[PDB]
Amino acid sequence: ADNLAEFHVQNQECDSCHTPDGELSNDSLTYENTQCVSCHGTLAEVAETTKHEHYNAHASHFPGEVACTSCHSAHEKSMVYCDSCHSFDFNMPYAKKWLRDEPTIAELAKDKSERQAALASAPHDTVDVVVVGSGGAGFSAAISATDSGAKVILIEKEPVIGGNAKLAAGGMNAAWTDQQKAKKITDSPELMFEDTMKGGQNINDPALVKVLSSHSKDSVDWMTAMGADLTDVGMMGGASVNRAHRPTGGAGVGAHVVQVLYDNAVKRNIDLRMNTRGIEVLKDDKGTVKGILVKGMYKGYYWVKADAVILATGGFAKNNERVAKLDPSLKGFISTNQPGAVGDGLDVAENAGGALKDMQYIQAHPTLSVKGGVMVTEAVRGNGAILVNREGKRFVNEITTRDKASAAILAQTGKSAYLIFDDSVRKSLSKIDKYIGLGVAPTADSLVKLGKMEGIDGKALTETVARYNSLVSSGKDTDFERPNLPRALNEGNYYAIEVTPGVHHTMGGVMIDTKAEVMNAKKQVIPGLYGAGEVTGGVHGANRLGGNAISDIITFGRLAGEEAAKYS
Ligand SMILES: Cc1cc2nc3c(=O)[nH]c(=O)nc-3n(C[C@H](O)[C@H](O)[C@H](O)COP(=O)(O)OP(=O)(O)OC[C@H]3O[C@@H](n4cnc5c(N)ncnc54)[C@H](O)[C@@H]3O)c2cc1C
Ligand code: HEM
Ligand code: HEM
Ligand code: HEM
Ligand code: HEM
Ligand SMILES: C/C(=C\C(=O)O)C(=O)O
Ligand code: NA
Repeated sequence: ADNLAEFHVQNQECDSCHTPDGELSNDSLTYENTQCVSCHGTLAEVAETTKHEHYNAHASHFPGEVACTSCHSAHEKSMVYCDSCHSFDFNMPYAKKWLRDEPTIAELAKDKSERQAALASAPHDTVDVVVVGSGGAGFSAAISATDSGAKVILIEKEPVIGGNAKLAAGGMNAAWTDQQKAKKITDSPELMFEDTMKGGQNINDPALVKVLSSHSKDSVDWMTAMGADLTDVGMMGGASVNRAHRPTGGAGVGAHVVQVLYDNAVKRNIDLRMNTRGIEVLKDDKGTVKGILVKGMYKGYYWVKADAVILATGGFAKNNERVAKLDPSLKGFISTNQPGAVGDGLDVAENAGGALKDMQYIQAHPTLSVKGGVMVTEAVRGNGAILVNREGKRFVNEITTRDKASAAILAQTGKSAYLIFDDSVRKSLSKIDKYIGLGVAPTADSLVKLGKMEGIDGKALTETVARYNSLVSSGKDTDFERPNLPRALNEGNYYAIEVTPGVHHTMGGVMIDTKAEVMNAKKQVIPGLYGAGEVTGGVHGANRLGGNAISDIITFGRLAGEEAAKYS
């Protein structure tokens, strides 16, 4: 057979997958996927049959309930979503090579016929608030608006939930939490504010940073109340004290937070629509929001009538063409991002009259795995790892800000460096076991052996770690002035991860005020239009602190949902 449906219909009728009339149920293909599961079992049951030692197409780190049609189309060959970041050895029936080529909002102007017919029709739904994007900000907004009495529709253009938020590793910043106090950490919102402003080169809007710092504990409390574990508190670059909250043992914050938010949305019966892209904010004759035109992948164009639209669409760091026009120094770099993070939400915001700000400030994460492409968390450094160059020497304060760390690594021989750590660091941060599983953390029982394996001078490496451990014992890094020296690298085996910078986060975006209301270039509010999360500008300035994005998206998402509900 040339496709999956052709395979099946050899022994099955059309209505084995389809409704009685043949019509597709909805853009989430809810009915159709229910039929796949009726025969094959749930994703977990299918996973039992597709185990490899270190990976499984049907058992990944993605949170939520991943629809079968995310990867298996019926009447055409289809792509394995995992191939957008990894190259695992897969043999999916009817596969084709991964290629993302999504039309821009501008290109969709060519559907003039189709869009006019939709806008001339009745609204498919009439609700209070539409939230665009199923990352942390969007789920938080949908939940908070729902708890404030609003009827919400939440849309996601991708086949899977969670955006980049589901990938978050190192943690969620907050002060001064019960969780911090339980670990004998002393902090304050004021200190978080000061670190954030300094870290951003004082470009940040201080009113927005005040919301970030002052709301941070409440946001940790809100997540915890919904069932999250934010009890482990680690150090990140550019922080005065440990304030990056994450699950017990140092697991990834993102997949966890997104799973909690998903479960909470499901509990509240929030109307979540996948494969549904927000295209155009609709305004009335006085310039207030009246709804949104969307494009369903399977069902086509339609509009939703609503008082408020919350754009929670994330950043543009995957779009290297757009990135390179704003910061040419990042041209041709790899990205940490999900394949959809291309800035179409900003285009929607600008078309609706929203102004952008701080667009030129784009963060490279200093440590992507050369071997695997993926982000290696800053928490590896925060929990004690060092960086060495090919000459086997330290060359930078490993917990400085990301601008400086990225520059330092790019200045080294080969434009890459190596994270070096031991089993004490490994045992302190369970996320590290994920890199070992990915195959990007080669190991040996001596640094001479590890050095030989990886092309690092083994004698120099050995002496470097001995020297570093001596600085840890004496309490002061006189070589690079690293201010936090949590562990000696002296237990068990040693590990190396080759790392280099990659495009990660876009600090600029739509201009909002402290109530998450979108403003035009004259700083006039667009009534009914809100923005929250990485789609916004002004929170992070010229350089975002590690841990501050998850803080942002929960705080501003929740605020936007409450404000939108009140407005409606
Ligand atoms: C690998 C990785 C690890 C990270 N780790 C951390 C960490 O530990 N701590 C931290 O603070 N930050 C971290 N960050 C940064 C942080 O996770 C991102 O800033 C965060 O994902 C922003 O959340 P968001 O809700 O604004 O957007 P996202 O989570 O990106 O979600 C936006 C969603 O909207 C969608 N969307 C876009 N346009 C449309 C449209 N037109 N219609 C419908 N849907 C649309 C998407 O496809 C996406 O699903 C990390 C980022 C990455 C990539
Ligand atoms: C049986 C011969 C059969 C028919 C007939 C049929 C029709 C059909 C159409 C016309 C569409 C497109 C509808 C639209 O509004 O665009 C469509 C799409 C999907 N189908 Fe189908 N289909 C038949 C068979 C089957 C079988 C056996 C399955 C499940 C294995 C199946 C499933 C799907 C799914 C999923 C879609 C969405 C698009 C896609 O994934 O290709 N169909 N079908
Ligand atoms: C729903 C859209 C759906 C999916 C997805 C799906 C997947 C799937 C694959 C990838 C195969 C292997 C095909 C190949 O080897 O080339 C496969 C095969 C079988 N399926 Fe299936 N399937 C979906 C829908 C359904 C439904 C609704 C049924 C039952 C009515 C069904 C059953 C089967 C059977 C039987 C096979 C052959 C292998 C087996 O498990 O016996 N599928 N399907
Ligand atoms: C949803 C629950 C779902 C079903 C059903 C399904 C079916 C399915 C079958 C039957 C196979 C063949 C297994 C076999 O050889 O016996 C198969 C294989 C792969 N699939 Fe699948 N699949 C479902 C979900 C998904 C999703 C969401 C993805 C992509 C993230 C995906 C992908 C794959 C891949 C890849 C394979 C090949 C696996 C391998 O190890 O080579 N499936 N699926
Ligand atoms: C697609 C559904 C998919 C699969 C399957 C998958 C697997 C996978 C494995 C096996 C690892 C190693 C650690 C583990 O066992 O969980 C791993 C690690 C990372 N992945 Fe992944 N991954 C899938 C999809 C994607 C996509 C599309 C991206 C990029 C947007 C991505 C990213 C990452 C990152 C980052 C890691 C590092 C470890 C971590 O952060 O937990 N994955 N993945
Ligand atoms: C903490 C972060 C990423 C990571 O884990 O290194 C981030 O805030 O982007
Ligand atoms: Na931004």
